[PDB]
Amino acid sequence: SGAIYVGNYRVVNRHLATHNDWANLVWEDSSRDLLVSSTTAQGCDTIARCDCQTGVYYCSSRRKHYPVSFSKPSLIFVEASEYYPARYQSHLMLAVGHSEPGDCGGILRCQHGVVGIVSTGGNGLVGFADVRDLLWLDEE
Ligand SMILES: CSc1cscc1CC(=O)N1CC(C(N)=O)C1
Ligand SMILES: [Zn+2]
Repeated sequence: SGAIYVGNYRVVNRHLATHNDWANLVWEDSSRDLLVSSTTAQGCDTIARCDCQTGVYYCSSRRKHYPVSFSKPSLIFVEASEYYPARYQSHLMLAVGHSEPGDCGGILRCQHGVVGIVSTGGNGLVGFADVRDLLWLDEE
């Protein structure tokens, strides 16, 4: 589990969105595994606006933050989990790192701010849904 809190937005994995998220929906995209809902309180996270390929992510199944090198956001075919079939997920970045299903939620960050959240993985992989192209998260 986990979310990004920027401005009056809450960014979560679409497959972990709650009823309150769907009832206060701003935007969702199943191909990216992302959903954004509105919040009453302002958040403290800042979104990175950069092309970093190195950063650090949080792994809840190890209670640890790991430094990683990650690929550029791309269209990557994903093994069908409990929420999606085998499929192509867009705007996904891969890195070598431990992950288990509950880890969806964990932030990947660089020196500029939040880069994305954990979304897919396995066998020492972990995939992050990028958010750096969602410029509207910084306004309104
Ligand atoms: C970090 S996800 C992961 C680590 S080991 C196996 C998995 C894969 C998994 O169970 N999925 C991916 C997620 C989705 N986006 O639907 C649900
Ligand atoms: Zn950066």
